[PDB]
Amino acid sequence: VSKPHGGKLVNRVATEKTKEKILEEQNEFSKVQIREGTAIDLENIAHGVYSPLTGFLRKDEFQSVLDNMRLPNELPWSIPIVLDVTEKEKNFGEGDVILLYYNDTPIAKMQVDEIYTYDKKEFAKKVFKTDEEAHPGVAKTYALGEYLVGGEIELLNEVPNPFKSHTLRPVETRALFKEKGWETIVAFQTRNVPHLGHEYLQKLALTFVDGVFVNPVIGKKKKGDYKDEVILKAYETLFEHYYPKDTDILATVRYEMRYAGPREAIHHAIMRKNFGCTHFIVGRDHADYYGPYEAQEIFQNFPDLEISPIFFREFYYCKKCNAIVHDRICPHTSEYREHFSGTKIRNMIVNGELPPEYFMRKEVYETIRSFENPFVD
Amino acid sequence: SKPHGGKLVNRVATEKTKEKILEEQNEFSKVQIREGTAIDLENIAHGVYSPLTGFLRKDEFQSVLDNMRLPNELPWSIPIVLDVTEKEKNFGEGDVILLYYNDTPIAKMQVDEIYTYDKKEFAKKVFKTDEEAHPGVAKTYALGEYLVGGEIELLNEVPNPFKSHTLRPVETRALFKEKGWETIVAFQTRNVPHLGHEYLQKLALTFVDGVFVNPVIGKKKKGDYKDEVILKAYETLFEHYYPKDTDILATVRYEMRYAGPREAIHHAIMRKNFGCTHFIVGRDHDYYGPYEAQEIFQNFPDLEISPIFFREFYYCKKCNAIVHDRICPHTSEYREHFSGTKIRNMIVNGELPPEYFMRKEVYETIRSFENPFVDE
Ligand SMILES: [Ca+2]
Ligand SMILES: [Ca+2]
Ligand SMILES: [Ca+2]
Ligand SMILES: [Zn+2]
Ligand SMILES: [Zn+2]
Repeated sequence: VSKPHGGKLVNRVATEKTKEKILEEQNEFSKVQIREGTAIDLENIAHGVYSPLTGFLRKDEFQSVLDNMRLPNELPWSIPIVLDVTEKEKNFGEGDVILLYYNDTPIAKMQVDEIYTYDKKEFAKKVFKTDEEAHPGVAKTYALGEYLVGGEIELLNEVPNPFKSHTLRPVETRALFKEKGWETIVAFQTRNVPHLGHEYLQKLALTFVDGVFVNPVIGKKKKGDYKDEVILKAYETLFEHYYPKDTDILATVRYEMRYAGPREAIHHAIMRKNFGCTHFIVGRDHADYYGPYEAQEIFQNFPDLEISPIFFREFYYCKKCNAIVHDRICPHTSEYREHFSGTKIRNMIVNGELPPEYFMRKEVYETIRSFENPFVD
Repeated sequence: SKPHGGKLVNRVATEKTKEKILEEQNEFSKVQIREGTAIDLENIAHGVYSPLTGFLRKDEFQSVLDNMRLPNELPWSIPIVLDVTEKEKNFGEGDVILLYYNDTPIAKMQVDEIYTYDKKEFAKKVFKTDEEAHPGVAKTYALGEYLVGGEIELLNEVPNPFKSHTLRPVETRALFKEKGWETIVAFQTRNVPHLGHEYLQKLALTFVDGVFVNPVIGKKKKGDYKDEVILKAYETLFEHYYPKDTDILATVRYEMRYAGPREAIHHAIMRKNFGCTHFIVGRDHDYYGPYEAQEIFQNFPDLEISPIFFREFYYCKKCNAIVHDRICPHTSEYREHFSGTKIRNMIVNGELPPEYFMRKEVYETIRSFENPFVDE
């Protein structure tokens, strides 16, 4: 079985009685405006996706994840979940109860345990292994406010979720896995439609794992990216036409990527552990500044993670062997070899090209096409 | 990587020894042997049957029957014996005799003992049945009433059209070492490669250094591939689809007994002597179960060659790949199971095998032969 990171699955969803009280006096508490990513962090805290966390890191915890990728008690935790405010936005003090607003929506109530300062260069360097402003995460770290705020939270509202019905929470996914008699579950994280390489990895894992938990991540989109609804419906087509039934589950999680590379891959595994997964597929270049095998290399420092990473050797499609192969068993030259790249396959479709069937399933392509505009913007 | 019994046997007579024995064949009694026995003689003499240096005596014959092991407990499952009738027994114990295939002296033999046997016990213990319809049972009954044990010395081989491909254990071992191979997996066959065969061999290559493909030359039936077709088809396959220094091809001559699981052990022993560390055991290796050939290896933990059993696989015409039921949901019409007999029948009937059954270049190589098949 998979135990929740830290021992118990966290739940911070405020009770209807607690929600009514706080919202009856919104204007008496200090209101702090948060970004959407922080609003998503809050729902991940409240539904146990971030177990054991019950709020935003305090100073001791924050410095510990920076220096060691572990909490003070040595439990693995690699991605700082913090709340920042500028001098002018700090309309509260330690010991105060504050309300975090996304736009005009009260997202959560927070008990301010501690207000502290930090070194943005140290923050940037230890998390992303670089302090170059060109790095997106470094830039977002420098834009942070001067003060971080720690303390336990309680969720009052979620950001509107067009895909609520797919957004199963850890308590539901765990009950579902057991519902299906799965003892081992392998997680596959993605932000793209499935191509044949992704199907190969998932079915490879099925030969020593009971089921696959495909977990599309809902986050900020870039122009040219597949619409989440396209990704969802594409996978539903893939399973119906190519997967045995009761061998896969599709559920979505919301999460704003930090692009901290190998340090973020550990965070990804922790999230999937809490969803109930015992294994986690780690692809190359997970989360320009990080090497392809860096995200696999870091797991050697966490033998106490209690979620088994799965590393796959390099494979490609050969147009002479007519099969997914690897260099050991294929003598064919570069023209015959087709390496899988979701980005290149995505660019074919944007450019009016048909992906060959060794890149994408016929029915998957026709589902993507069934959309007037599959991509954002 | 060590020969069964400890050391590689060699019973090939030196040319000075051979000549002196052939200068006056007059002195020795002549005994006419069947071709299959002549094949057994060259397998003895080139170490394919190590530790055996000749035909088994009584104590060894009975032990193989009862325990599938020699008196010293070394695994040996197939008796290698020489049979003569009362009329053919123009010799006694202690005599030196000459074994002849037609007018060719195949070997010189020192007779240790002449003993009798129970043909029904023989047939039953080896083949698990005494049904005369069983080919091996009938050939056991046609054996002469006397078996003859003793060490042999080979003087000639029956003509071999495939001599150049019939590398002996001492040269295969030197070749495995020359290619830096530490582990070697044997794949025995009597058919052309289809994509299932290639799948298995390349699967093994992911955890062994190289593959030793070993076509077995024996009696043919009407409709069988000619052995030169099989060989040329494999050299076409390797050249077009295998990396260099991952495959070796060599032939061994051997007449099947059809003893099922008991012969699979004997097959693995032969490949051990050739230098292999692993041995692929195909299903149904008539009267025996498909997994029995795999079940028997449990009783031989000391065999020192590792059997390799593979899970069921087939080609799916919707997945467009070799898969297995665990990962494929599609119904029977999309599933193509690999049968060497079905694929061979197609070619005999003038049909083109789909490329998911047989490589394009392999089929073209088979086509290059005007009469690829054996005719009665
Ligand atoms: Ca700042
Ligand atoms: Ca005697
Ligand atoms: Ca008889
Ligand atoms: Zn190839
Ligand atoms: Zn299929």
